[PDB]
Amino acid sequence: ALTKSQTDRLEVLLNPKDEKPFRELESELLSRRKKDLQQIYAEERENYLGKLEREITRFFVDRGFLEIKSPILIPLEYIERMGIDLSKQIFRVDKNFCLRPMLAPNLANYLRKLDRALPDPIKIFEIGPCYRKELEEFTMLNFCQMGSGCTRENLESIITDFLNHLGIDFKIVGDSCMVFGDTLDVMHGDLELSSAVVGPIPLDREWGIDKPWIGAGFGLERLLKVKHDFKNIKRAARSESYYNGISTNLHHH
Amino acid sequence: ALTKSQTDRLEVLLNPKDEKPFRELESELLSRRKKDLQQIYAEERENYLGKLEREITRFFVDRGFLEIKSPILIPLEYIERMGIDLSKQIFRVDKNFCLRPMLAPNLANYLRKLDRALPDPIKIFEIGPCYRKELEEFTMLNFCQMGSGCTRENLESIITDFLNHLGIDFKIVGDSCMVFGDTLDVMHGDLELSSAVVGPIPLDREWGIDKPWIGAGFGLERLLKVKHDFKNIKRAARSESYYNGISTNLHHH
Repeated sequence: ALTKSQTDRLEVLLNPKDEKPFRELESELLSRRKKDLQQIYAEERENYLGKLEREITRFFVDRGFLEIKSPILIPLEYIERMGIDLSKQIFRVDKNFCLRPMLAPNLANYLRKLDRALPDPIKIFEIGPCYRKELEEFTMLNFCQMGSGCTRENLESIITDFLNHLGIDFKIVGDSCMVFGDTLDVMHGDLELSSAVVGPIPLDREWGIDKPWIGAGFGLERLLKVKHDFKNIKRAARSESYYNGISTNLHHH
Repeated sequence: ALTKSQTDRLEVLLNPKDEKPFRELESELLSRRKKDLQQIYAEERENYLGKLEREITRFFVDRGFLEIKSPILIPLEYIERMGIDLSKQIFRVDKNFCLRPMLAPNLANYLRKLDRALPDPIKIFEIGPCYRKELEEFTMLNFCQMGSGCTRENLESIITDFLNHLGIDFKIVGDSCMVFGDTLDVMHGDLELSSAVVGPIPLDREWGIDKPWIGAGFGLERLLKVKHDFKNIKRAARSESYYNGISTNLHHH
């Protein structure tokens, strides 16, 4: 009979592929996880979240999408202009700023600005940290297209080519967003990988957008969770407690 | 005779390699910058800051350093334990957190934890956003080694191989840090690219470190500034105003 604390400790040390006294169970698992880190150190040394970003960056750059790197610390006023009055989830910084809860506002600004320079259609994407209070720190991909070719079919076609590239099975279900309105949810079982939008929407006017557009947002930690069969998404996050899904706390309980 | 506002506007549109009425000067420059973006869109589509991260990641992974991705939002208490009582530069979040002003605390924790698993020497690095109030948002590389081989010579040898790889000329000058104590400053002219430290230091005890160590921190925006000959480092930052050093405001003044 294991205590709750003993069971939690073993669960942290347990890996999806893994298949008696507590101390002996812990020692066995600690041995396996140390060896796992040893092999990563000897043979690959890349972080899953960083590696996935790099693989996704390649996919969209190859497909003709411009790689964007925009501020993570953004004006609070951007949130207001997204119609977010959900406000409790916003991490406030200084007085007039916040940690971005989504990539959409910065990308809206880039779409409007790049429309003065780039031919039709304009295709851009960004990968990076986003924040939502009470995962609080996670990594989003947003891609979007503006101009011609901005149809439901094309949006679904891009999403399909992308998840086929990652080798992730999915389905699409109609849903809504209190920000974007009607959406397409990309589902893996009951886990939402993505929300996608077929523009235009009334919100566009507040951002100087006057062309049709399509876009989709993906959580990278959720993609890792599906790909590596993590039970707990915290295994896929920026962390001091997990590295590539392996516990970094290899002390004894 | 150009007004101050007219001169600022042209400076924003001017590129390092570039070499009469304002409106005609502005039109010429707007034409050149649009063409620049057009070529980037047609031919490479990678963001300089993202591309540099990827090139540096490859360098250190190839050299045997473990790639780390740790939280950007960190406990305020970490700052206190770094001896930072400079406190005005800290962006506070929620009540007990802040945006990390440096990568050192998270990497200290990783060094201590990984020492239970990895053979000697332990070599790790991280690239990512850091924050300092009043650039406020910038990108740092930190690499460090712990165990054997943690000598001044080796640290300087790594720094040299790294900047030779990037093709950046430099010199090293003795300096100090109110956090780390005596340091080695990596200088490009009067521009500090990096501060490096030959451990151990008394601060180590507060982080559970008991082995010799060496480390160095580099600002990626400063590396881009040198590499691309930017006069203004804001051209190298996460921004809505510049993309790969090119102004995104291609409206008319």
